[PDB]
Amino acid sequence: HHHTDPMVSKGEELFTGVVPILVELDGDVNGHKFSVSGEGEGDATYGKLTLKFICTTGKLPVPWPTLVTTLVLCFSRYPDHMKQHDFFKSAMPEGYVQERTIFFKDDGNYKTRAEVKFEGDTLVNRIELKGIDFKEDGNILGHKLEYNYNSHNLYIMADKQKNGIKSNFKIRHNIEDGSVQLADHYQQNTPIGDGPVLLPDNHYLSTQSKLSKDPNEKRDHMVLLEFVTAAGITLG
Repeated sequence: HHHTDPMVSKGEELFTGVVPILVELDGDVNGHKFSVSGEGEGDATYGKLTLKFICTTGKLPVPWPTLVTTLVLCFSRYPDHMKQHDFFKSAMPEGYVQERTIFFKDDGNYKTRAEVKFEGDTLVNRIELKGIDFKEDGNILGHKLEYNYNSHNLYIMADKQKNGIKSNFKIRHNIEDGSVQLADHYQQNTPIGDGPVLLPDNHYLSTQSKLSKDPNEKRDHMVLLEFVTAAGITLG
């Protein structure tokens, strides 16, 4: 948190120690309305997130794995030599908008808009999700995805004209028959505040996600362990 750049110091300062997280999603997929509420904690020092999500409207009409990317990259571990490149922390506490279109190959798309900001000491992720053009027989509304996730690298590019970042990446979801469902993500992030942000050189976030269940939980839910580390700029 002792850094030579006071702009870095201000961001690092806010993410020193364990930060409580609240997640709120309102969704509509092919006219199925649903809400998700999430709580847990982030430790940017280790790039570690632990979250439990509950569907507060009853049964989730889509498989949990499809919402992992939607349901907080400000908890990524940036190596010391890369902290000038951390757009996500530099946007805080006023926060950032995260907008995505997710194309499910041979199926529907998700459109998502999220505000990620601090309410007091709490980091909040407030999401609107719209899904259209899904098949009723398909892998998503048909619940044919396995309850698991895989290692994945995001490439991060600056958008100088938007004072933000953009990324374009593929998620592979395991289908129960051994096949895969591809999900093409398009992502843009823009600051909420008017102050300056750090615009990064091209680099990547390495992600690792583990899904589990709370054996005592009767509500429809997901437990999520994520590790996210930045890489791809060398020190020497």
